[PDB]
Amino acid sequence: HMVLLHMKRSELDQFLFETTVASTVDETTRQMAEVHNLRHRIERLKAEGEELAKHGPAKRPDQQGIDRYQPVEKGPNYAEDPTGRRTGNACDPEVAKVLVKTLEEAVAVAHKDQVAKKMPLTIKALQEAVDNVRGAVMICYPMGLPEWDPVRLGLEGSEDLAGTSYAADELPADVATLWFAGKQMAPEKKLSDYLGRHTKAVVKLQKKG
Amino acid sequence: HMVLLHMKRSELDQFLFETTVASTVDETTRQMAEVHNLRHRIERLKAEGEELAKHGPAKRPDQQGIDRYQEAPVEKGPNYAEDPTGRRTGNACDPEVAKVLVKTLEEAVAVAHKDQVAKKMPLTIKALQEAVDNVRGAVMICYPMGLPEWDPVRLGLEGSEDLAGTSYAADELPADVATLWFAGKQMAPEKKLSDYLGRHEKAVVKLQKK
Amino acid sequence: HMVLLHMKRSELDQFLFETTVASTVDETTRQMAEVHNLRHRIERLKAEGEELAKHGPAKRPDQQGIDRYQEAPVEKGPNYAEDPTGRRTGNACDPEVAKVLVKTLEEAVAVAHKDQVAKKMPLTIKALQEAVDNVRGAVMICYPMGLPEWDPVRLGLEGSEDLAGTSYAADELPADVATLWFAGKQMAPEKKLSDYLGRHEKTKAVVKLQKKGQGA
Amino acid sequence: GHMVLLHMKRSELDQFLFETTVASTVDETTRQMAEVHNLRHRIERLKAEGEELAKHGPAKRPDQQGIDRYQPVEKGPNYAEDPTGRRTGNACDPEVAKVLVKTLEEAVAVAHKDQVAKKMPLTIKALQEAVDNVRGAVMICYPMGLPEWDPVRLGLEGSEDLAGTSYAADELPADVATLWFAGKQMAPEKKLSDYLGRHKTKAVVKLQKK
Repeated sequence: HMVLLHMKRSELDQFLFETTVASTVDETTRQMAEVHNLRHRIERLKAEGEELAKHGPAKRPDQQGIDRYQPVEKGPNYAEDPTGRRTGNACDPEVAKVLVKTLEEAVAVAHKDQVAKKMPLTIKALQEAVDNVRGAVMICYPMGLPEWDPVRLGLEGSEDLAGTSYAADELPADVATLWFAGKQMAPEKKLSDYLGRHTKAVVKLQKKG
Repeated sequence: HMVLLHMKRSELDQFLFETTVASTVDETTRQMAEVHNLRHRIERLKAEGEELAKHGPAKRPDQQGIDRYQEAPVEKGPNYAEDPTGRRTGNACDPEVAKVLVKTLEEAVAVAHKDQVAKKMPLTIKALQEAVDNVRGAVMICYPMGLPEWDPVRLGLEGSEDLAGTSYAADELPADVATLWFAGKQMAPEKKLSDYLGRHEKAVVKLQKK
Repeated sequence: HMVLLHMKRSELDQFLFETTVASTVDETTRQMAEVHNLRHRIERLKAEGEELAKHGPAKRPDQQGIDRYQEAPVEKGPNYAEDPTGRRTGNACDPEVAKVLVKTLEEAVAVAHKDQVAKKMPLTIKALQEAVDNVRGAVMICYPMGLPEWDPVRLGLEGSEDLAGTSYAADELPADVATLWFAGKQMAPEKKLSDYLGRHEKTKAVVKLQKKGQGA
Repeated sequence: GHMVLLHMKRSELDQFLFETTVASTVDETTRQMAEVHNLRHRIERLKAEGEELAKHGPAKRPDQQGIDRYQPVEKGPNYAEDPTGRRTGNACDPEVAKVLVKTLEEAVAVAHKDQVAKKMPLTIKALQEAVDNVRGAVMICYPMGLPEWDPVRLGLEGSEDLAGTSYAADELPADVATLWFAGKQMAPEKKLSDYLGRHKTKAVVKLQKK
């Protein structure tokens, strides 16, 4: 039948996942890595999405700097970014509360607290939460965001996490491995070959590097 | 539109409940009284079930007394453990199957605990009733003969306790006299929740009885 | 000990009910009367619920008439579908949520169905009442404003229908006039079921609900 | 999040409706629909075999088949000689058999092609629920259980061999299932919207094997 897997990397990096106990390690590793990467995308969307809500679109990374120490185009809802990373020309505050709400919902869908609530995560639920944030983003900035905006990159899965503290979080499908009781399950074998056809199992995602 | 109600009587006597803001006050009050009564059934079920797990079935209420000071010789089974309160016979199940009962009681308490409010988890009648059914199932594995009609665990499992004259009667809120209170005033049963909370706004409320 | 009672009025009007043989006839008769009346409420709820599903809320009974020739102006909503009988407004819920209502109505019929006897499944008051509660919930999902006071679906969910003067009055067995018969004789309400059926018999017992003032 | 109604049509007897979000990949839709398809055909096989089990009891071991007359046989209380010689004849009591017979009809009805005309989409969960109900009826009527080779037991467990049978073409393992629309194969990596639009839509499709 089915097995309930508990991917636990840390007390904040963990989720539950349900699948066929007859499925390959290879297929399970890829599905859970896609879930894992979606969770951490959602965490980053919330930090950047809230900055977008306060201060509008990102400046291009080579053009950062705090506005006062520079001619500036000030729109109706202008709010100077103290970090100099966004233009300051935020959306109207009434639609901004909608954007903040879809971000809070998305984080809740993927939060570690879901493990206590015995709720397994799926790729489709995480992708659906990301799609709602995209919809809110299009309401507040119907023009769309620039190509370099971390919010846009997060919604598209196109961020480059190289050189950040977040690179270790990312587990690309081609190097993701799955470990149980401190040993690597071989991708070719079936989950039953390690766990039997008979309750929850703690496992851990890792990357070859 | 949905409303999240926070029934708060005290820091341990509280829960969340979700319903349509268009529902009548009366039907919400009845539904929440049933949720409330199940919570207190489960708390009593936990204290009594743990006594059942350690000491076996209840003595009939008129025949209580500690086994050693009884003129008659107590018929001691394999897992006999003298109840120091003299309320149960002492003839408990095997201690390893007893862990099944103890565990289902702990789960029932968890389903209904005040801790679920912090976890933002609303309670439902079916979830609380289902936890009681699991305790029933554990009881039938630990005592396959069943319990006597007077055993508080059986009565709790059945909804047949008589709490009159006890400290537990103030906990019980029968559907026909339960009331619902908001911002320190009693909501009228005829009205809809919307008449007090808006069509699209959480609301702290309080169950009381007439 | 327990007894399995087989209430059989007809091949469509029949159900199983299980109780302690030490129970009085009177209390068993009332319990079975509530089961019986719920079964027939559910059958009526299904006919009216599907009409509610297709055509929205009931017109007030004094203002019925087919929409096309109403003279009074008809408010056509997104899901307007003229009721060919002129009994409902036509303003149905969205059809994709309508299938939720239709499904709980079919589920209700299945809980109370005659087929439950062949499956050796006894009905209980609480299971049938729960099926009614589910149709209520689907109803409030499809019509969040609620139904008017006169809508037969609403009257069915509330158990407040008036069957006087209708074809359904012979079906209804109010608890205070319900009687219970076994082997062609009326059981006395004061007696225990065991007084007629024994303290232990492996066979079920066929009985029949009737109302005061009938034979067999 | 828009929804699409899919109509899988392989023939006028092999067809069902299926609902999902049009943003879903072809691959996951192909996989979920293959499971619906295989469950549909399991239930049809369970009905033919379950009804033989209802009339004639458990299957003889496949190498030991033969009509009882052409042999000395142990005749039980409800013995009814299987004219095909495939089952022992020692069926349960015929009125308890009605539990099985009615449950099989319900399961067949859940999955029947007629549900397409009734605009009713099938789900994996409803079809597995019907199978579980057949499991329950089976064990009310044969509490001793069925032998390992009984096709009813194999149908309930999903462990049949359809290789070399009329049913082999019916089986669509998820790993080789393809999905076809307007006479062409949809690419698994793509989204359903890429073929059917992102805006409330119905599409006839077809499951096939590589």
